[PDB]
Amino acid sequence: ATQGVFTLPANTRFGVTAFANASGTQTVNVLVNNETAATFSGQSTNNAVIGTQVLNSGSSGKVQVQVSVNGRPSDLVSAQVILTNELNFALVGSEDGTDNDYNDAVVVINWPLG
Amino acid sequence: ATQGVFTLPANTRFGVTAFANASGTQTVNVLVNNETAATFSGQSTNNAVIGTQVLNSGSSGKVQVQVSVNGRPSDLVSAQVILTNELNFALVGSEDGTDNDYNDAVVVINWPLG
Amino acid sequence: ATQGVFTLPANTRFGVTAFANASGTQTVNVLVNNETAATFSGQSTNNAVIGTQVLNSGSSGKVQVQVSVNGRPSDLVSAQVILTNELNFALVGSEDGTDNDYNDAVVVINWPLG
Amino acid sequence: ATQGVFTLPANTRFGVTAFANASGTQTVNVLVNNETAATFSGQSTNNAVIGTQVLNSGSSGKVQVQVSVNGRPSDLVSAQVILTNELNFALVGSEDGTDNDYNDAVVVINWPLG
Ligand SMILES: CO[C@@H]1O[C@@H](C)[C@@H](O)[C@@H](O)[C@@H]1O
Ligand SMILES: CO[C@@H]1O[C@@H](C)[C@@H](O)[C@@H](O)[C@@H]1O
Ligand SMILES: CO[C@@H]1O[C@@H](C)[C@@H](O)[C@@H](O)[C@@H]1O
Ligand SMILES: C[C@@H]1O[C@@H](O)[C@@H](O)[C@H](O)[C@@H]1O
Ligand SMILES: [Ca+2]
Ligand SMILES: [Ca+2]
Ligand SMILES: [Ca+2]
Ligand SMILES: [Ca+2]
Ligand SMILES: [Ca+2]
Ligand SMILES: [Ca+2]
Ligand SMILES: [Ca+2]
Ligand SMILES: [Ca+2]
Repeated sequence: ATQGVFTLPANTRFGVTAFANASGTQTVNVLVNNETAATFSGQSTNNAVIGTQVLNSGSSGKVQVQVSVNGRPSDLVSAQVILTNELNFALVGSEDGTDNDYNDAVVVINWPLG
Repeated sequence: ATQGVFTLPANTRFGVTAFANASGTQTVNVLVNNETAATFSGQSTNNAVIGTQVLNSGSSGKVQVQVSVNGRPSDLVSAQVILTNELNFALVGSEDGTDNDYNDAVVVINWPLG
Repeated sequence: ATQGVFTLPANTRFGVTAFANASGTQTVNVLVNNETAATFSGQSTNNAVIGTQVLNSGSSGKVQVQVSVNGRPSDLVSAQVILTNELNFALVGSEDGTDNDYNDAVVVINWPLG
Repeated sequence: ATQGVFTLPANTRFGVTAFANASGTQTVNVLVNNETAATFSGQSTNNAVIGTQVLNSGSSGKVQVQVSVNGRPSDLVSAQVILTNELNFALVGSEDGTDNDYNDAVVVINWPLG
């Protein structure tokens, strides 16, 4: 099934944070309404925060995470969890290889902020 | 119910990252086997990362997050989610005041790394 | 934090299903817009499905789960998970005693249906 | 990503319950250590319970859920959620058609019991 695609409340600020855990350079692209809004790149096998940014969900609320390693798309997993009916996390894992740890790039989206 | 307490696989490296969304300084303590292993503090109303670190779960695997603001422990909410039976997230939200947004300090624990 | 309260899409059918795992008779009450819409009850230490029902979330979409044992309110834990941005589960555990297994009555809410 | 595969604690009872929301008969197979341990069949567009059972996770703790409709394997989505470090839910959705509602057979696994 489609993964790494979330519908947020419209015109709402959210945080997006990417972590790396692989030998190869991870490229994370965050798209809002089908247009790239942040990009982070880096290599780490120690969960380096390769980028964090505050974005606005815009008119559509559509947020999509894509991950690649030197041009090759990684396979994604994702889900959303809501705590106390108020606190939202959208979670992405990605796999660039064969070991299926799905941690090669890890992306966490959180809202609301402030 | 108890919140902010997670059993990790023993002797496993994990990532812990905290964000702030509140007027007051957040202090985040991360305990491993009931001893403080990391402490983060900072202030942001824009989801700033107030700390990130890699720790080991130790012999017991017992990890606990506690949050203090303005001299008092915040009310916690938490859950653990596992994606594709491989990728683990331990998620914590906290409330230091009256509005119940639960985002005042947000803590993300992830494993495995590497 | 408040637990057992979920905001569902307005005017939308959902399934609610309750399981029992305790020596005492569980009573599960499902409130829609602050009014009892369903009540399930039974006694099992083997996950008996003490009730299942389809309800409509109504104009507000507010849904609350309350559990009691021998006329005493059980402590609740809850969260909502969303799969592939489309499939929703609202999850409730409850504790009636001292062992903190939180499985004494378990309630699963699922939408959409059809 | 592989979906509908869960590692449970070894030799532990768990509940498995399946619901149907589709025009076609859903067949749900539950495998423990790669051997079929339960099979549920049924048809409903109203979230009817097509089966419920308690099974033992065995020496491996490997549990896999498979869903088919008239012999055709359904695409799965899944996750595991743990509340208060105690109560576990393994959640599965499936899609047999083109509408991607992923509720055609919904499977809920829960543990511990008792
Ligand atoms: C070559 O494999 C890549 O790098 C390794 C060090 C591991 O992080 C593995 O998960 C990843 O897919
Ligand atoms: C008396 O304690 C109650 O019954 C027992 C059989 C257990 O299921 C326990 O979790 C429950 O709280
Ligand atoms: C033919 O399509 C199947 O039956 C319909 C009644 C819907 O439940 C749909 O989601 C399902 O895939
Ligand atoms: C700016 C405000 O600061 C504190 O009062 C928080 O509890 C609120 O949620 C908000 O972040
Ligand atoms: Ca990998
Ligand atoms: Ca890796
Ligand atoms: Ca607050
Ligand atoms: Ca706040
Ligand atoms: Ca109990
Ligand atoms: Ca019990
Ligand atoms: Ca369908
Ligand atoms: Ca359907």
